[PDB]
Amino acid sequence: GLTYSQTMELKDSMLQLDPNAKTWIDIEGRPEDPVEIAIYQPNNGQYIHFYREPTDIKQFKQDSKHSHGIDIQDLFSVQPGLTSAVIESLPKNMVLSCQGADDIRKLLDSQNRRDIKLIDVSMQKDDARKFEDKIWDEYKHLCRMHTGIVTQKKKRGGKEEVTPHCALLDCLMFEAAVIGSPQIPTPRPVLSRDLVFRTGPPRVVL
Ligand SMILES: [Ca+2]
Ligand SMILES: [Zn+2]
Repeated sequence: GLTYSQTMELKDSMLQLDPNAKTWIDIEGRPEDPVEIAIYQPNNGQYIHFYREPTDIKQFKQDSKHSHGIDIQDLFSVQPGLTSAVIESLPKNMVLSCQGADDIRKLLDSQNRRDIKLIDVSMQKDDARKFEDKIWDEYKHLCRMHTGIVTQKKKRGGKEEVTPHCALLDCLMFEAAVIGSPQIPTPRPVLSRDLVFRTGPPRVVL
């Protein structure tokens, strides 16, 4: 799990969030086995974003192919235990905005955070992604984990290749849809990379 200095840094980093500010939350993966979480405050730009290795490899392969496009191999070096640690430290009675609340509600309740309230902004699914292309054009550098091809079924038949779903860029584009343009304030990560990923192997000497 997390060490001591680590945990204290995580808690300090999160205090950078304004407990009364508008805050989006989005996850990828099922709520019992999430693989990517983002918590984003558009007014000040601050976001908490991290990953988790799945326990169910089979369901993970389907989500990779039909939702997030993450390669399981790229999750082998994430820091364990962040999901429970972050959820435990969220401010009391915080009000979070989301696009579809049912799975997030289950995740939060599973961690005994029934005090956190959810506002389902309830945009139609295409409207919610109006600014998808613009947000990837501008912010792709903020998450490079979505490497695989993603296809989804259309209701009225057939399938199509779509842009992969990223918890972070989904928050950014949902804010863009609400404000009617991609001109959100500059987003900035609150977590250091060393809290998100295990220390990598030593660099190759080139
Ligand atoms: Ca999403
Ligand atoms: Zn992502």
